[PDB]
This record gives sequence, structure tokens and C-alpha cells, in this order.
Amino acid sequence: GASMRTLLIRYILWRNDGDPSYYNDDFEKLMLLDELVDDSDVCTLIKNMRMTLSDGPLLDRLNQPVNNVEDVKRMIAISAKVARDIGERPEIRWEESFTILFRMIETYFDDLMIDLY
Amino acid sequence: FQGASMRTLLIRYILWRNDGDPSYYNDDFEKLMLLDELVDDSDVCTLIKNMRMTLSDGPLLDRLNQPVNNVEDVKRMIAISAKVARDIGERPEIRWEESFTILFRMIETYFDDLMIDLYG
Repeated sequence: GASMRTLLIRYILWRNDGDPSYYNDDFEKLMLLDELVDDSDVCTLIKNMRMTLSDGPLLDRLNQPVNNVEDVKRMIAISAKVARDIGERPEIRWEESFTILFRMIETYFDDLMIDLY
Repeated sequence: FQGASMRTLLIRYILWRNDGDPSYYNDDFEKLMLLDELVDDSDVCTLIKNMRMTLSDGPLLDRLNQPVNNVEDVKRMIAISAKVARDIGERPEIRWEESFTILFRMIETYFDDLMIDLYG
């Protein structure tokens, strides 16, 4: 694939629904990032992002800085575990969640692709 | 259709119409591919020019100044999104999140009707 954007959208949506038909081996290197976030912190991060039933991960509400590729990988891991824990529901506004994620991490796509691949 | 989200389905479908990657095919997409009949391949260039799209843009449907009043209009918007996504090429600079923001703001209220009309 040519797009980190397309990969991360697919990965996060798959972490949300856990549908084995939507598995791709492209996801295996992204799943390794789960180590960067404790399952115990996920509910804390959801409450810090003031999330309603209509919200996907809203990372800009964590007020945590993104200065390097390691911060990016933590934000992906947070997105994945939050996506996992909030449930597969039609009202989640994924487009708003991805807007915030890519505004935050876009500039580090080169560093990220090197670090993973 | 055994999924809960029209949003998730349409994001996956449009991204697959963009890259044509057979590993990202899903049979969920077959009913969406039938909507291609609502848009002639001949008009796609015209629609792209009318949406004033740059190399960094996905489909920007709100610039068509076309109405969305019923499920049939929603199906045409999906078809336009699919063929434009097909014709603009798989490029990393395309800002898919901006394109999906516009599509779902336009069609979201018709999601229940759409899921019934397509999948039962």
C-alpha cells in the first residue's frame, strides 16, 4: 500500500469491530504497539476525552504532546484500545476521530513507515 | 449484512475502490458496487472538475451543489464517491478524513433507510 492514512483507518475500524473477514496481515506490526498502553488506563483516557456514545477516540482532548514517532505510536495504540473498548455502534462518528488523529500525526508518516517497515 | 455501522462499511468500501487491493475486498461491497449504474464513467472527469479537487483532495461532494432529500440521492452520492475514488489514483496525500466528513454530514440521517434498502 502507498498510504499510512488508509492503513490506519482500516486498522482502527478493525480494532473496533474485531471482524475476522476484515483482518489483514498489514495490521500485525500495528498490533505490536498495544504494549505502549495498559488495558487499565483505557477507561481513564475515554473519561479524559469526555467521550459520548457518538464519539470515537478524540486524542486532542488528552492535551498530551506529539513531538516524535514514539508519541505517534502511543496515539495509534490509544486509538486502537479505545476503538476496541467503546464497542461496534452505528452512532460513532469515525470521520471526526480520524480528522483529529491525522491532523496530530500526519507530518510523522515518513518516520512512522521507516520505524514499522 | 451482519455489521452495525454504515459509516465503517462506506469508509472501507470507498478506500477499496481507491486502491483496488484484492486483500481488502469484502463481499459486503457487492451490494454497494451495484450503485455504479447511477453514474456514467463519462461524467466522472466533469464531477472532479466541478468539485475543484487538488491532488490532496478526496471526493468533495458538497461542491456539486446537488440535493440529498431521499435514499436514492444517498446511493448516487456513494456511487460518485466510489468512481471518483477509483479515478483519482492511490496517493498518500489524499486527505480521506475531510472527504468522509463531507459525505457523512450529507447522508448520515438516511443510514437506517440505506441499510434496509441495500441489505434487508
